[PDB]
Amino acid sequence: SQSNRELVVDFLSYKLSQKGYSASGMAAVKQALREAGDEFELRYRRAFSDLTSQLHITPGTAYQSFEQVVNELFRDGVNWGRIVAFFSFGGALCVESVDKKMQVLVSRIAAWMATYLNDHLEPWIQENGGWATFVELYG
Ligand SMILES: O=C(Nc1nc2ccccc2s1)c1cccc2c1CN(c1ccc(-c3cnn(Cc4ccncc4)c3)c(C(=O)O)n1)CC2
Repeated sequence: SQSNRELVVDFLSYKLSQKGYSASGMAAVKQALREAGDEFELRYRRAFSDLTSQLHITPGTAYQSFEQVVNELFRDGVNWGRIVAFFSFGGALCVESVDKKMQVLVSRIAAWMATYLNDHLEPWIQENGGWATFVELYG
């Protein structure tokens, strides 16, 4: 969806700027997701397997290789915290890509995240009250 594409670009731009990199609507959802991603990274991430160690992105990486790694994140179903983890993971892949002088990968990871949201997460998001419900719970 257009709104999910906008949330992805917003979150990735926020994370790249936060990590010392140049980063060239639904304001309440964007702010709640930016803050939840920060809280996820500070307080919950280290408990889980580091998914960046399973996906080494290069200009030869296919969407379906990213899809398989992200499927591990949702192995036991979807919840708001695992969706935040997903955005945080995309953020980390972007920062790594810019670090290794592979700027082309930032827009590819953004497209991959939008595809993954469309294919696997949007039905759950709608069923669970939409991004407006995410804001009531975590905003
Ligand atoms: O995420 C993973 N690895 C990553 N590596 C990197 C590397 C770089 C950057 C980012 C990442 S993420 C991972 C890997 C393998 C398996 C699994 C996970 C994540 N899991 C999670 C993730 C969050 C919650 C949860 C649920 N609620 N919360 C709290 C809340 C809610 C809203 N916002 C923030 C925190 C938190 C739960 C859970 O308990 O169900 N499980 C599910 C199983």
